[PDB]
Amino acid sequence: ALTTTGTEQHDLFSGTFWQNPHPAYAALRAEDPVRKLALPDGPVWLLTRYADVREAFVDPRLSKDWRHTLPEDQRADMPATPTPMMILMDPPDHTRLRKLVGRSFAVRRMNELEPRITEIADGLLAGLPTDGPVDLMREYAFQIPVQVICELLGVPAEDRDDFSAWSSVLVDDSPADDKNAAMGKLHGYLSDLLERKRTEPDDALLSSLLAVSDEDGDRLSQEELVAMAMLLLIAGHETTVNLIGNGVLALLTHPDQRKLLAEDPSLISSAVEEFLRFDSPVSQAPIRFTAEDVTYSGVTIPAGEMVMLGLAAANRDADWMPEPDRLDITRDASGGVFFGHGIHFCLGAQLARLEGRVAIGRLFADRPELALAVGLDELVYRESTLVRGLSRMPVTMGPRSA
Ligand code: HEM
Ligand SMILES: C=C1CC[C@H](O)C/C1=C/C=C1\CCC[C@]2(C)[C@@H]([C@H](C)CCCC(C)C)CC[C@@H]12
Repeated sequence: ALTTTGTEQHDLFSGTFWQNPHPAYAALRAEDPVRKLALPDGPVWLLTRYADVREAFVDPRLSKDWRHTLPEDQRADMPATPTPMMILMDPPDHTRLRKLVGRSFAVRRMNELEPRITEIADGLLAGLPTDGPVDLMREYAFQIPVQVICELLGVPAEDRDDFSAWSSVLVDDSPADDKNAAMGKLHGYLSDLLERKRTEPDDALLSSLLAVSDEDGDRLSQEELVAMAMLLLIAGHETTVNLIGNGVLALLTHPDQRKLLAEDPSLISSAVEEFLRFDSPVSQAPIRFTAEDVTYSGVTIPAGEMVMLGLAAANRDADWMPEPDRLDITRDASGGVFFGHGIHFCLGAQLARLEGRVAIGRLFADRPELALAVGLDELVYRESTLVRGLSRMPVTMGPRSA
């Protein structure tokens, strides 16, 4: 034929990356799939190809134990975790903690929460202004997961605002000092709340887990109790919020797919799968450590290195998804790493899908003329190597439905 070559170098975790990371991710899969990142907190490797990410998630040589950084002999002297969360642990501890809490997020248990969710969603849709510009993140995307997780756990939703500040400090790329403060406040708050729970119990998870703790220290230590609370609280809001944000923006930017869902509202399940694929809310999985030398797409990652798996990146891999940049809500897809894979698979996957489906299906039913109240390039993203997430979303809700 006849051709010319275009080069284009994209910012990785600075500048434009926060605005739109996908072109950066797309260059990575094709030319640099296993990439050492000189972050100012030392090297952290990034895997961007689907196959590779998938295999890594079940590769037993890839531990959640930070002591793999330190030489063999120093592993005894040090704690297994910064905080005894199951997401930061390998089996057998992980197994024990996940088994405790498993039943409480069972598929069908979450399914019967759906009417409650739908109520909460409608409650805000009944209460939002018809003409003004509203922030959809803080007034809608935030609320639904926060409120739901709080009612589930037994947290006074009076404190929504309080802990969510500390929560977004831990999730965003904050100074190491800033995060310590937040964890201390979270830990401190949750310790106090659990104490107040010894005096007066409810039906919710914390009450239940508290009893298991007190009655069988080997099943759940006090520290594991608090840390388990920190995790469900945090994974409570800071993930679904961005499924709802990203999922909404996707429809606003793709009038054709918006159209499809308006004519067949039952496409909502299929759509939520596509949103999670198309703009994955958890962009990179939390850090994994090499327990020993590994090799992916022909690149060795030494023993004792940190490793992020590129979730947002991998779900746009052509090798897995035909035409991966097309937003197609009609897809009947399987696999997809947005929720993880293997023994650490998202505990709230079903809950999250329900929140997504209701939050978005209801919003687009109740408000046909919903529109961005700003330019696409005016929207601001949180700087986080863990969530792809909007800070705010100015929109006009427009009139309601007849
Ligand atoms: C759309 C929103 C959500 C996304 C994108 C998401 C993503 C994930 C991913 C990718 C993992 C595995 C991390 C890894 O292997 O490194 C995960 C684990 C987990 N998630 Fe979800 N999640 C979402 C909603 C939730 C909700 C609503 C809960 C409710 C409690 C939740 C609780 C958990 C817990 C406890 C773990 C650790 C599981 C374990 O290690 O056994 N997440 N989340
Ligand atoms: C991990 C390491 C590895 C060890 C580093 O020294 C510090 C570090 C921070 C990460 C954290 C700490 C707090 C809890 C966090 C923020 C997790 C968070 C509570 C989970 C929410 C996302 C998940 C649901 C996918 C994800 C990353 C976790």
